[PDB]
Amino acid sequence: PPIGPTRVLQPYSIVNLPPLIIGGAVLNDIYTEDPTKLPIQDILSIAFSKGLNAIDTSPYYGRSEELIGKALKAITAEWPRERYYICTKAGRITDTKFDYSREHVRESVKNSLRLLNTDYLDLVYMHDVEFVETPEVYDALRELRLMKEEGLIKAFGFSGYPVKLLYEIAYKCAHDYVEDIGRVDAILSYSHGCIQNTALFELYDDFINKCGIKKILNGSILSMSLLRSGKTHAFHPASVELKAKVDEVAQDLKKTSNIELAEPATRFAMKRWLFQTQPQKDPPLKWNQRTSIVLGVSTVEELNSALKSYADVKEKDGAEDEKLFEEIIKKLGSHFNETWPSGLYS
Amino acid sequence: MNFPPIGPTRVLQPYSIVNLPPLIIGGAVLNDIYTEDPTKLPIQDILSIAFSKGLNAIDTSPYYGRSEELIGKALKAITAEWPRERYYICTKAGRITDTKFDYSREHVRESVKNSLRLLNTDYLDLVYMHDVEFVETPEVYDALRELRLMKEEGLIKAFGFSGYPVKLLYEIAYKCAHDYVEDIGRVDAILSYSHGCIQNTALFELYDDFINKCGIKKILNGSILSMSLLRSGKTHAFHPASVELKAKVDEVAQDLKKTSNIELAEPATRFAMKRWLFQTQPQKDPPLKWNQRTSIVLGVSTVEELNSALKSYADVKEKDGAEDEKLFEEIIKKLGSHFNETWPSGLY
Amino acid sequence: FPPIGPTRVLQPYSIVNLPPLIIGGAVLNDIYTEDPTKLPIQDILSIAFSKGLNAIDTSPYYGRSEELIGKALKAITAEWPRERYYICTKAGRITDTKFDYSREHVRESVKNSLRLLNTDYLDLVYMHDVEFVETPEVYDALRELRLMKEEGLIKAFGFSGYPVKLLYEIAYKCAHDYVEDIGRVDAILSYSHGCIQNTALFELYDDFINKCGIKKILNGSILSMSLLRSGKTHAFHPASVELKAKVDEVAQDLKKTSNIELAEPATRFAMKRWLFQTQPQKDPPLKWNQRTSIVLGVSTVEELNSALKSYADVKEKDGAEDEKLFEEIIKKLGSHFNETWPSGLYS
Amino acid sequence: MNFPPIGPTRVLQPYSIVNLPPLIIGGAVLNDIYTEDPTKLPIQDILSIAFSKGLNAIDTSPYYGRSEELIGKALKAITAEWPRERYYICTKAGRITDTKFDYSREHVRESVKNSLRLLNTDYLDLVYMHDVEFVETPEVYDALRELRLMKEEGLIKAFGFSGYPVKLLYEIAYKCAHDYVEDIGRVDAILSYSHGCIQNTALFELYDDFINKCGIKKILNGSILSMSLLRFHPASVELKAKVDEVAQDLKKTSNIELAEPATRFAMKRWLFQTQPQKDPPLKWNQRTSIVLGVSTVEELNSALKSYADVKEKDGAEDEKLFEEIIKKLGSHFNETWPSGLYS
Repeated sequence: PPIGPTRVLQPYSIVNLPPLIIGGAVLNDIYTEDPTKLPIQDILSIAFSKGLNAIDTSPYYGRSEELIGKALKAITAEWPRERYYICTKAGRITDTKFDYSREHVRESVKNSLRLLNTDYLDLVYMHDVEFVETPEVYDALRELRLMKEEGLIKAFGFSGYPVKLLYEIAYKCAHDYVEDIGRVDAILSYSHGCIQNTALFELYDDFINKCGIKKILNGSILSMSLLRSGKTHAFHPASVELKAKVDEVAQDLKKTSNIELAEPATRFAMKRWLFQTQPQKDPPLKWNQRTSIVLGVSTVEELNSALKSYADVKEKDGAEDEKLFEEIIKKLGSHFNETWPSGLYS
Repeated sequence: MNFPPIGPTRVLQPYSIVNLPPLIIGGAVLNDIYTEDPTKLPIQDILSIAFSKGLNAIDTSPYYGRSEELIGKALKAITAEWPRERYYICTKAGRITDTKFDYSREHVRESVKNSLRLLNTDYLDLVYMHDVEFVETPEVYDALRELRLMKEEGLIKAFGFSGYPVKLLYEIAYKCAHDYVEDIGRVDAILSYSHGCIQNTALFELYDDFINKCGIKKILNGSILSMSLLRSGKTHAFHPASVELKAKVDEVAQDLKKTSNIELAEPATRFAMKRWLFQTQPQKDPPLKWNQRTSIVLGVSTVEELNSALKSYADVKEKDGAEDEKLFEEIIKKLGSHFNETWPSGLY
Repeated sequence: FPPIGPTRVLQPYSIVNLPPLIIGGAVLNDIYTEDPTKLPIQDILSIAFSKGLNAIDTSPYYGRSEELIGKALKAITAEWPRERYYICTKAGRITDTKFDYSREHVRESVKNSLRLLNTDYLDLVYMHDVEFVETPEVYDALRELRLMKEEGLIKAFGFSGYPVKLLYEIAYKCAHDYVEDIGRVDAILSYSHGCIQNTALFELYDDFINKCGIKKILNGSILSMSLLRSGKTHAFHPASVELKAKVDEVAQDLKKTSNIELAEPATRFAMKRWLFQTQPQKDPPLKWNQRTSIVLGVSTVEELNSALKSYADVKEKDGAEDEKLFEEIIKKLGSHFNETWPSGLYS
Repeated sequence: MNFPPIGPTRVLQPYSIVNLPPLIIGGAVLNDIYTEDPTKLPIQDILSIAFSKGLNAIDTSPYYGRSEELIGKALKAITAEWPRERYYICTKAGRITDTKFDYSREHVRESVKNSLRLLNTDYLDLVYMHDVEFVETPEVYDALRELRLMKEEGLIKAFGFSGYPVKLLYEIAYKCAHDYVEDIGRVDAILSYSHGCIQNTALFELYDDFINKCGIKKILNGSILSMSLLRFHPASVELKAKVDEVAQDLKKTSNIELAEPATRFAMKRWLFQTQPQKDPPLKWNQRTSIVLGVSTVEELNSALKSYADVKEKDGAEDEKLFEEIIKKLGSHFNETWPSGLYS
């Protein structure tokens, strides 16, 4: 079942990014090296046809931009540029390297425009803002704001892990820096909108109303594959005890119930974020268009599975779901809402 | 020279409608009410100084008589000194007279292209749907959809609407930001009037919900003297206020003109200026800091009134004002049951 | 998951080295080449081959299957030369109701198969669904396959179909009354009789091998044409309404009660009882009985991997909990366990 | 003087070693034992008539002394009337003397090459590993892997092994079909001897298991008179003495020659009764053959006459004589002797 329109709604608004956005990080070189995978142009074209007509990439994702850029040019006939959204980032070059100077932001965004084979991007985030001093974050945002007025980008924002730093940066943009920056169009938060950490859900009204944000994106709804049986996570930043409590709950759900943690943890992030951030009545729930979730889709399996949990959450009673949700959050008990360190911010 | 500029004498880059100056020249002084021979209103003089003093914004509407026509000429007459990129132009659409309202998307786009013609420019900074309480709300949303279009093409930089009942303004603004987020979205600005003065403060209390809940970028407060009702002067022209409130106000006018030799228009102006442009955000101590999300559209008809306005503004931003609060309260007590009294308007 | 077995054709040659899992080629048809989620045929064949599934089963009855697989095989000649894998196909069924077991047509059909599959020899040819023709015609068609085997056009011959007792009659007759002219068939393909809903094949295994002298037996439709599945996924299945209902009642029971998909324990039950428990075993790792194989479709890597996973589990995990579960499914099935449906002309 | 052929006088198509005829000419007679001067034996005359009566098969071994060469000379002599295609040739490998065996993979290949040379042909229908009980069982399986390849190569059409202890033969064949199904597979035929005869019937009670459990296609029964004891024998002295006592009274109390019931019993019980039977005429089970020892053309016609009596003549009075002979045979019935390394 298609989640939404397969075209960019007019009049244009970055609020119209679809409820599910392709996590374009997955389309890297390990992808083009796996004999099992479809050509990127095919996974992109199927996803688009189901209402996932938007991708999130970054220069930090290696050959993603070029690959996605490569694949985009081939589907021009069925999928011209005006049919989809393109989201990209600047500022994180490597796992350790950061340059937020204004010249680079223009360049990196310029480099992205050539690879993605477009003369405009829908959304550019400054990537992972907790890794730099905060005055450098504002000046970078001043650059993106000028790019937006130039018509090179339609919207600008930033991302990062610690959700209160995000609030402080967004707040100041809309207040103390309202001349130079103004409200940012969108923020991307991750691993704070999931069954083990809901701190994004509690801050949603403060982001929309007090920071004037137009659109909030929730990433890592499985917390970098932590909310998943079988230790799908290798070098997760979470503490050992968090990683072991999640492990515990996952096997205890595969053993007594044959339940894979990822499906109730997916439906929970889907339901609380995309629908319940606004008053609901009874199924069928109404999507809150100020929200989207970014998730990888590297197979048609992964895609129809996301499509099914979205449809399940949107259209089914889910009283049983709520009872399952309480138990998981209960079982995690102590480590619910536990965070880890990221960057220079405590 | 005289007074120093209250702000920049240019449109800040990057462009943002919130950079509309704290005070805006209001074009309704040129109407068929408020004078005859408005061709003899010194608009090209007020315009020349006000721009130099950082009031580089004008606000008008085709409803205000020959206003648009006469601003456009005065604007042309000053081009080499004040090129169009140096100031902001706000106009409106949808009201022809006082009983004939046309909110069709066809009339709106014709109205705007005609505004463009009379004001010698290819683009307008901000356009409102005019006095939304007279039209059925479904029409109001349909008219904002066309302004939303005009903004996306680049014919206008910003869009919004105006009207007397503030609670109806909130309902519409809210609907644009939630139910009609796809095809309308948050409006950039609203113009409220006779709700931000010494006789009616209801607008100040709604400030945070307008900005926060409805996502408005900029709120504009007009008729801070309530279409000259708050003038000590005397009785007033086509004013819908009841006899009582008229009779109460001008009683406080002819009171204030016996007891401390003071004209009601002075403290009323200072009152609106302070409560709206500054105290809508936290304020330590003077110098007070302007909340750039606010503006006042001023009824100025002679250069003397313009400089007087620059006066009351500097005094509110720098003075102590503890003595001003005293007189504010006495005015409001003398209003009493007539404080916050409204009159009907439109269909709402 | 790494390969089920060798990725070559063992020497000396023997039809009993057909791998434990064999690609069912029916689904490699039009509705495949058109599907955008589907890989190209040449790849899914290459991927399955490299995991030890280096055998394809197909049939002129399967539409364009033979042509499409035949092209796909030409494409991967460099990494997968003809000698690296097995080709099995069939003959004698042309449409869903038109059969032709005539010796002349049997030879036409096989020579067509070789053309379509870009090879000069086929590993195995069956006569398709023997129950639809008068038995005498079966043996005359088998004589022709025995001749094509003699002539080296095929490495092995046999027949396929649904009533397992008729399959036994036929194979026994070839090894006895017609020993001079036919002799033991190499192989038979049985289907819907080697699954959790019908084990009749499992019980006749030793008679087929010992009394009839068959060297290799194939079990297909281990989910009974997607009947052993929660999805009510069967197309136009011939099973009675009572059995269909009883199967789906169980399918929804296992979903509600234990969040179990019937097809997983059903697939594990088929693979363990057939590929392993047809010969003595000890504790895991279980030893595959090379006289057996299963024909399963694998049109996606997900299906391939799922298949590979169920094989690895049955082969190396304890399966004590499996056995308790298998018994629950079987008693839940009740009187519908081992129920058949009519097919062809046979009693 | 004639009697019809006992069966086809060509090689049936499709080819199958199950079509080895019910009686096969045993070339062990051309041995250095069993007659002095092998050149005397009228092998050309014996073969000429045998092929015409449908005994279109001969069995030999390098171990049989000059058997192969003289059989090879004789067959080249009749290649006009009998070309290679109309008859079957079987032979053996691995046994060189009464004590020397070479089951080495490379010798097995040399012996077959020599066999093909002597017998003047490019292929052989069947090759046996000879008398397996004398070599360590691992060596047997390796030699059969060689024969399995020579079969794939087309040098031979079928392969098996031979020997005395029948339960060892079951042991090897069962393993070839199960443990070693990948590089050997089921063997085509085995040849047993001295266990399918009036003094020993062990072969008859294993027939079903050889065919059904080992998947063997064809089983041959040799020395139905058990190396002419019933007419350097490894038989115990007591065993031969007891057979004489049974032969003496037979040659006196009824004036019957023990070899003639012993021969008909071996034919009936093996070529016919190994499948269900009823009223004559009897139906030869094609999974069986007997390898005869015939040294004159008379002997050949006598055996062919025995075949027809068992196949037709009632034989109620055959059964009575059979079961009296096993009665008279006493405790020695089913007795065996030692052979090689087995047990």
